[PDB]
Amino acid sequence: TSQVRQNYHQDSEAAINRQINLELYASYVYLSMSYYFDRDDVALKNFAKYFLHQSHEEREHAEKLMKLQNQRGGRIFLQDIKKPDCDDWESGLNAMECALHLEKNVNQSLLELHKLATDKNDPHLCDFIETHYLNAQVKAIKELGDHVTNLRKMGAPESGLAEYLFDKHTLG
Amino acid sequence: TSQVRQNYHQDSEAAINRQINLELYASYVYLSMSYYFDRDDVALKNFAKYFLHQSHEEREHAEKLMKLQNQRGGRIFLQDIKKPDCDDWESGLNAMECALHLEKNVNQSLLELHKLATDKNDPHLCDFIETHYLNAQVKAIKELGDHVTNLRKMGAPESGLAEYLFDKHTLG
Amino acid sequence: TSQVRQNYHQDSEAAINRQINLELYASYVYLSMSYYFDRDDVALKNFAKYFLHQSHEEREHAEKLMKLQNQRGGRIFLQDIKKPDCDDWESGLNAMECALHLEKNVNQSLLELHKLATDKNDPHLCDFIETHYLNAQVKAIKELGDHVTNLRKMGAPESGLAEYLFDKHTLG
Amino acid sequence: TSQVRQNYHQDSEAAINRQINLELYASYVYLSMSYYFDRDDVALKNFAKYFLHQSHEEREHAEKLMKLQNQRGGRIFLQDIKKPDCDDWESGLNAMECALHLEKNVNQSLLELHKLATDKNDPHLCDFIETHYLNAQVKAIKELGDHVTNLRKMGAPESGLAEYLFDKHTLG
Ligand SMILES: [Mg+2]
Ligand SMILES: [Mg+2]
Ligand SMILES: [Mg+2]
Ligand SMILES: [Mg+2]
Ligand SMILES: [Mg+2]
Ligand SMILES: [Mg+2]
Ligand SMILES: [Mg+2]
Ligand SMILES: [Mg+2]
Ligand SMILES: [Mg+2]
Ligand SMILES: [Mg+2]
Ligand SMILES: [Mg+2]
Ligand SMILES: [Mg+2]
Ligand SMILES: [Mg+2]
Ligand SMILES: [Mg+2]
Ligand SMILES: [Mg+2]
Ligand SMILES: [Mg+2]
Ligand SMILES: [Mg+2]
Ligand SMILES: [Mg+2]
Ligand SMILES: [Mg+2]
Ligand SMILES: [Mg+2]
Ligand SMILES: [Mg+2]
Ligand SMILES: [Mg+2]
Ligand SMILES: [Mg+2]
Ligand SMILES: [Mg+2]
Ligand SMILES: [Mg+2]
Ligand SMILES: [Mg+2]
Ligand SMILES: [Mg+2]
Ligand SMILES: [Mg+2]
Ligand SMILES: [Mg+2]
Repeated sequence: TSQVRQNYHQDSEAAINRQINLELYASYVYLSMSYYFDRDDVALKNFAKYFLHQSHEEREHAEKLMKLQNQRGGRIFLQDIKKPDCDDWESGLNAMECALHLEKNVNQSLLELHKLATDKNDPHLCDFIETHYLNAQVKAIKELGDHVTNLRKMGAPESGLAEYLFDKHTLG
Repeated sequence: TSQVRQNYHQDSEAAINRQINLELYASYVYLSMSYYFDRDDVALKNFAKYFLHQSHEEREHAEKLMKLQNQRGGRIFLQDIKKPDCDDWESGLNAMECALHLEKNVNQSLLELHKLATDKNDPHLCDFIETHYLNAQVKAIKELGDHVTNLRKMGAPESGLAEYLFDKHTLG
Repeated sequence: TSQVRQNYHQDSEAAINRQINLELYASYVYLSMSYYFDRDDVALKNFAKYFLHQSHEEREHAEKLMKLQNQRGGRIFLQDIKKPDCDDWESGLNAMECALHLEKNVNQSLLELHKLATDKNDPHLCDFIETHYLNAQVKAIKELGDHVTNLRKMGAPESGLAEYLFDKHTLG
Repeated sequence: TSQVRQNYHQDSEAAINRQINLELYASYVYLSMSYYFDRDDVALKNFAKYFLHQSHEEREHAEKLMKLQNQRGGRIFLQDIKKPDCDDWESGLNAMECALHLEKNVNQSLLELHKLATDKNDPHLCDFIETHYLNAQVKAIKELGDHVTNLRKMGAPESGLAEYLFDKHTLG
């Protein structure tokens, strides 16, 4: 048993490992989305940049959880990072909707993680989740919601013009 | 025979002269396209600027091949530069599609040139083509492909609005 | 078929997708190694920093291959990123030896990729591999070899002092 | 009763006074450790500096709790600050191990304090503990764990060389 470990339940340790995998998975989804918009037959460079940045952010979220695992004296256990559900993301709007769904899924995982930390009376872990993750998710979800709304109102995905102009004005 | 010449096949020499002509021809095509968009009844100033820059770049590509010819001890032999196939380029989209076709043609000529250089075991010439031309063509072809895609998705050439907005957002 | 595609064999396309997966896998291995040295019972902070940087570099290598795939008009197809072979990397020396083995494996994959590109007479792809990958691998392999040598000569892995001092002088 | 007091249980008030004493006690332990390494027959100047800084930090932690007591309308009640358990700390490693034990003890007191604040439904006090103390303890405990690990691996306390080099490379 680790010399630093204190008030850190084995269940929380495992949950943090699961969250690490989910963060890496989200990174992979955004990476895939990014390069979809880099295709010569899609060619929306700011969608590509937007999702690539989101991908790098998710890798940062994973790293911070790996740091936390070690901080508390838990042991990191990695699993395969699953390929994203889709190869062809269809359109700017569809990618945004998939991103919204991903972020809400990640948020639900974090809320379950927080419930466990609360159940195990781990206020350090509760504070960690709240501080670094919960509002970050709420902000990300609000942003994607805003984006989906604008694309829909502008006439996407039918209007190729709409996705083009959104790429320039919102993501540019 | 030139005091500098070494491992430079007469076939490669002739192929380099042919490539020089093709580069000058591409310069001429882009020059013609440029001023088409400068017409008062077309009036897309950023299309005009975009193609003029492309025209100057092609002249640079020709000059570098003339430099190479002399570097290797070959002798430059120039031919007439043919006028472009078209006087009226129709629309922004059509010009972009013609540019894409030109660049793919130039690329095929360069790949044939590379095949010959390989056949004649001329690694200096192979490296020259690879370094200065091959990725330049791949980048140019990708860019034009991206442009054609956006114009099509935006509704060109029917939508005069589409070509106008593309002129401002992508080429501006 | 892609409007930009030219001289790009389907076999090369698939090989590039396989290489993308391998680059992401290498990123994952280095990420795992990094946090191993961040454990309170290992606690070599410069080993951790060194491998984390290597991990980020591998993600850059993957992204550039995804860019290339689109540049040539191929289509990206992602697969699961396998977890690294090891959870516990044992020691600084052992991690370095595993890194050396990984880089030599990645190098062999790149040489096979180059052989295919040569077989299919794709000089753009040959140049791409040579320019961005081949010397990078040779440099990485030489560096890891140097590191393994120093750690061995210093008395690792038995000498805890040796790994400590190497962490400070070579990786610091 | 204080004009500012609101939702502040008498039990929490007393617990905060106990925590103030513990913070001052920790300050005293680190002060004693510091000057042990300043002895002419120990003479590790960076161990001395490291612990002196830790001592000043603990005094800051005590002051912030005294501030909090007044903020909430509680009344500060001070008790004797007990001398540290040891006069002679034996070695760099032993001092680090004693520091680790102290910080884990202080952490347990803070977790008990948080449990009480939770029991009394005092979210301001919960947030105060989480914000200013809980992660600070986790970080301190991780650091000391790392230090103990390195000293052990380097051969301390038998190796006088090990403590000397650690003093220079880690604490310098
Ligand atoms: Mg998992
Ligand atoms: Mg984000
Ligand atoms: Mg995340
Ligand atoms: Mg599957
Ligand atoms: Mg999806
Ligand atoms: Mg709370
Ligand atoms: Mg909080
Ligand atoms: Mg916050
Ligand atoms: Mg504007
Ligand atoms: Mg000719
Ligand atoms: Mg050009
Ligand atoms: Mg040219
Ligand atoms: Mg004629
Ligand atoms: Mg034409
Ligand atoms: Mg190059
Ligand atoms: Mg507009
Ligand atoms: Mg694969
Ligand atoms: Mg590297
Ligand atoms: Mg690599
Ligand atoms: Mg497996
Ligand atoms: Mg391995
Ligand atoms: Mg090079
Ligand atoms: Mg007391
Ligand atoms: Mg401290
Ligand atoms: Mg304290
Ligand atoms: Mg006493
Ligand atoms: Mg003690
Ligand atoms: Mg905090
Ligand atoms: Mg030194």
